[PDB]
Amino acid sequence: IGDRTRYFSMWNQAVDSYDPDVRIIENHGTEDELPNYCFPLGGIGVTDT
Amino acid sequence: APTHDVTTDRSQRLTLRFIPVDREDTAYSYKARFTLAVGDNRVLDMASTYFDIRGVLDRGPTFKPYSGTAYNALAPKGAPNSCEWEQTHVYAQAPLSGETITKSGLQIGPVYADPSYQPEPQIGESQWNEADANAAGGRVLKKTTPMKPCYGSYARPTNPFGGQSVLVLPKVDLQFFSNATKPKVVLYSEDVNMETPDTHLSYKPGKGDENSKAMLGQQSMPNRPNYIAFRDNFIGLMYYNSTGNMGVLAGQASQLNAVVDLQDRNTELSYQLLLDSIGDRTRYFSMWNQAVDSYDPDVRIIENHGTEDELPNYCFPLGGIGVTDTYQAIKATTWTKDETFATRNEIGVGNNFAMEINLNANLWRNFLYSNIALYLPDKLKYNPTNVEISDNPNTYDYMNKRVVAPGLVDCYINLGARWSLDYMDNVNPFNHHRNAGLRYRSMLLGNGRYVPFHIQVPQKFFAIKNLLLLPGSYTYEWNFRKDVNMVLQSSLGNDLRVDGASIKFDSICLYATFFPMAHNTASTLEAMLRNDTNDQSFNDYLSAANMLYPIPANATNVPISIPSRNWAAFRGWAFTRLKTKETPSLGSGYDPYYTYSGSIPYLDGTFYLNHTFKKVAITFDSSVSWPGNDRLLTPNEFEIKRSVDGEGYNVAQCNMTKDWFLVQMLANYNIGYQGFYIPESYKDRMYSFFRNFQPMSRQVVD
Amino acid sequence: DSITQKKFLCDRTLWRIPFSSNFMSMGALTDLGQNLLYANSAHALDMTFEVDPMDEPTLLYVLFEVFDVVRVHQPHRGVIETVYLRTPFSA
Amino acid sequence: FYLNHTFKKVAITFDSSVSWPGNDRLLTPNEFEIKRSVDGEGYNVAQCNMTKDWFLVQMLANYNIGYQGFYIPESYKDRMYSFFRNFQPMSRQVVDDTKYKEYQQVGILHQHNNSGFVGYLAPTMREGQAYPANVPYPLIGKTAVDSITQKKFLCDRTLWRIPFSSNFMSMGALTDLGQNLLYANSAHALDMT
Amino acid sequence: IGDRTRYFSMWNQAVDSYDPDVRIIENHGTEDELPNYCFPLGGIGVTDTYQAIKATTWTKDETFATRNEIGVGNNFAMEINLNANLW
Amino acid sequence: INLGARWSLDYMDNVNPFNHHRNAGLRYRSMLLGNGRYVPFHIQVPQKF
Amino acid sequence: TYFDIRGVLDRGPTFKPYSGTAYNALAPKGAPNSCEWEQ
Repeated sequence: IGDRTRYFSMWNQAVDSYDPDVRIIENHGTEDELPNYCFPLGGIGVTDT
Repeated sequence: APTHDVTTDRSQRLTLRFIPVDREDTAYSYKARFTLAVGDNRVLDMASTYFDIRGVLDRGPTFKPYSGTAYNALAPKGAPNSCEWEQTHVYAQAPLSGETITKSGLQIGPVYADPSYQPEPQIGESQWNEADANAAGGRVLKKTTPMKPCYGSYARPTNPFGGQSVLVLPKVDLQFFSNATKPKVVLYSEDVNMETPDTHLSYKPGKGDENSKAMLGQQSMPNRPNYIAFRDNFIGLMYYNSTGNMGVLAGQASQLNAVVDLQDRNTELSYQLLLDSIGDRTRYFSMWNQAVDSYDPDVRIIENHGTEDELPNYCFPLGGIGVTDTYQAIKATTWTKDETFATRNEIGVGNNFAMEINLNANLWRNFLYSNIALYLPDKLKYNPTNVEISDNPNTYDYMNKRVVAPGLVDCYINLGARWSLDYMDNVNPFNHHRNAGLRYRSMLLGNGRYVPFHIQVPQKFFAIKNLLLLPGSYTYEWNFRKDVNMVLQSSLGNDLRVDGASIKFDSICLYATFFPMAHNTASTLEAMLRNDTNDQSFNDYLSAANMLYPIPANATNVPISIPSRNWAAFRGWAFTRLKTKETPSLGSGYDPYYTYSGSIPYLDGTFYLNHTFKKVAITFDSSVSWPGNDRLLTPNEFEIKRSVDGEGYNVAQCNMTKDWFLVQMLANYNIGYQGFYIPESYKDRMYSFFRNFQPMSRQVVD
Repeated sequence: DSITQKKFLCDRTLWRIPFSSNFMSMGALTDLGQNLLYANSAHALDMTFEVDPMDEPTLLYVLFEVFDVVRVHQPHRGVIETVYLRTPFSA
Repeated sequence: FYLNHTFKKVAITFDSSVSWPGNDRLLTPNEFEIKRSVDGEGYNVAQCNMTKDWFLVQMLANYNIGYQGFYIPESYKDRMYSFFRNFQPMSRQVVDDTKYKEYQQVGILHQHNNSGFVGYLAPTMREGQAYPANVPYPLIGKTAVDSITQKKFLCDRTLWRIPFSSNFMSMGALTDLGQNLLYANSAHALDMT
Repeated sequence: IGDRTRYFSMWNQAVDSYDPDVRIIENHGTEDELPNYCFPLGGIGVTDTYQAIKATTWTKDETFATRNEIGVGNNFAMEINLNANLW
Repeated sequence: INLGARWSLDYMDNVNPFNHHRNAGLRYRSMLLGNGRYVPFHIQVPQKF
Repeated sequence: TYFDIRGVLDRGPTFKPYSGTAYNALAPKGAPNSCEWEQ
């Protein structure tokens, strides 16, 4: 008689559910085409006089 | 529930299975013939029949159901594996700390390392603060094994312990090193069956694949994803609207074929639109491979609101400090060394050692490159250096190796605007790895190139798809395609005939389910239905004569002439534009010049060139302008969009005209003469005007 | 100094021009489709489309909306007779 | 509920002899076969190991869909604990370890991928050295290994249903078979397997 | 009389709203169970020069270069908590 | 902050939540004009009385 | 019916339709450019 996706605190009405992407893994990999780096706070690092 | 005249109490199967009476597999088509028997006191709703097919499919080597690599994905893209080369030089790592080293190798614990699998590359020291090892060990690749970047590197194991050495059998030779010239390091060198199945080089020092010091800097890059699967609603599998390959439905007694088709009709598109009119096409149903082609809206139209990088992000030393120095404790004006403390104490002064990275800017940039940059028109790309690349641009190798500059679609692109790149408006948005329908349909088959399949295919022809067939025997025959570019779909759209895809149909049956209707009731229904007065009748949903007119490159004016004819009952016109490369020639059983496998708008409804129309003029008897009567603001023709030269007559904050907006709202929802408002969502379906109308604006330097 | 550009996108739909005196849907068999002017005599039709140029061959896909019907008759066991009618633009 | 995929079949008998529903209704008349092993792909549907019989029965029992085509039921009738909403067919390929000659069975202890960059057998500090990965076997590309296909389905939070209706359809709370004199004027024993 | 979640440019019809996760914070933490690291572009970092030697009495191996870069122990690494930072 | 709780900061309850960069309507309406400060505009305004 | 209006708008210098910067966003926030100075 209703939509159980909506919650109502009065009756502690909040249906048990699970993340569908956890129950059934869909592994399409990662979009890691580009390299990612971290750099020296000064922007250069090793320098000489 | 009613207790009489509904169901039969006699023995009767609910589902019947028919074996082909005749099969005829040819060069590019499969022909199956069945004798569809409808017994006495029974009725059959053709909607409950379908062709059950089993066969084998090889998606080919260009099939890649994922982004990234499955091998050492975490390795820096330019980092090499421990290797050697002639100039014999070495560049390696010895992560396993040992007790001592003798001619017998590294002393693991008097047990030495078994050279076939020990030391194991994935085992090193357990803490960040380890004491320099007096003796270490590790593996290394012989100069006879081609150098490849760790990232993407793979070598099948040759022994149950993970060893990858090439069998002869395991040939592992020990090499000792030092700075008493006692050995301090030992490397178990070996050759391995080196592979890089899902990656290609993004940078190669020079020509020729000879191992060298320079080759240590090669950079690897993951290959482009390429989902390959059957089409939405099994489009293409069955011949429709093709005279030389017409289907057959005839009474074994009437002989006449009840199926009469025309190359002029479009049964696949008709089904696509029928389906969306009676249901919610966002839901998937594996049985019919029902998973509509779609695209990520944030990819089609870029909304660049920047990144929330207000806070700096850093990575730190595993010890938390980094550079430290030794100090001695002292006690008090005169200070003396404190003997209660060690003499050498590590203490770091100032803040710790740190590197900095902008996580959100990187994440955003990676999104732009992978989803838009790589999909830019080929004219914006260039050939790689020191890397072979195919001659065929319809090839995966070509599309995978052509390099694109990230700067073309960098994170500062049209900042603050909701705008689709002009270069992308005319690019089929459904041939993309983020097309959910195609991805689902691809994963429905599996994650491998070799797939034995079993599918159920529906009958889409309007004349018989909902027909209630009465008792009698009929010949039911239909033709199926074998052309991979038609039966299969790839997100990249490469030529699957050239790129090794193939399919074979092993068996095909026909299933039919009969409501177990009470026999006295079935008999009565039959008698009534055999009356011409109670003849059944249907209409094709799309209900239209389909015509394709060529538009040569760079042409702008397209006139069409329809010879004098009768127009009684004419309902109207509907239209779009298609790419010739994405429109097979159905005027034959096989199109030799068809070298594309992406979505086929003509058949599936993935239209995307509607913005390229400027205007349309309609005339009857070369004089009478329709609709005329001074109805429109520009009475002699339908103006779809006007250039900045005529902003006045435009609407909704875009270049579309008031006339056109009005006509489309009326035509689709009867909205217009009493105000403009968003139509009820039940009437504003997936292929409707409003739902898809996307006005945009942006500013550029004058 | 800047310049403004406006455009729109409208994927997966078909441009429509109904043969209705007021462009509204008031029935499958349109009012103009019933006009004696288009019944008692034939006419020629000319259409001219102006489109943005594309540096590659393309196709203008025009859908002439009509009635594509069939009436099925099953007078005796094992017999199916069909009458097809498509108008205008009859087979 | 989350164990509905673990059922293979169900046989129903009245008075230790009369098989229900019998009458040669199902493709495998003597029992309700929920799923069949690769040995009987023929009678399976929707690209998974579920049988045509079972799919038909559940569609009829839940939505009266089946005798005039298969299609997605109206969402108002396909609720949270309904069959279709929860039906999840799946497939995957794995190396054929009896047809692929080069096959080697390597346990987790000796598997290495991202060695030198990840912890060993645990979520701890990285260790080891960079090296060609030895897993997983590639199922794509030119060197794709021989593979075997596995099909299955998941169907959580629902209940398998077998309505006591002559045609499995819902034609009223008080079913037609529930009103049959055969089940009214005399008692019967029931056996289920 | 309508669904105000849909936009219509003609009347600038796009209701003012806010991210519910901003108005009411739901802090369930971060899934940072695994450590995240960044590594040297070469994959090793600090290495030292070594000479090859051949066998109780070891002599320098002339078939190998005199200076060979080999790193002992695990590679050089920095650590970062990606999910805590993102949050 | 308030780990494990679903709670709005007390300091924020009386702060207009719609004056924010994550207000979708305002962001859309802003991008409808463009991404620049200088904008020639053309609009249609309805009668509400 | 409706009023069709055309005009010009200057959102001003405080208008910023985005988060972050459009310039060298990837540079450490404290890293300088190659520069020189007197001392």
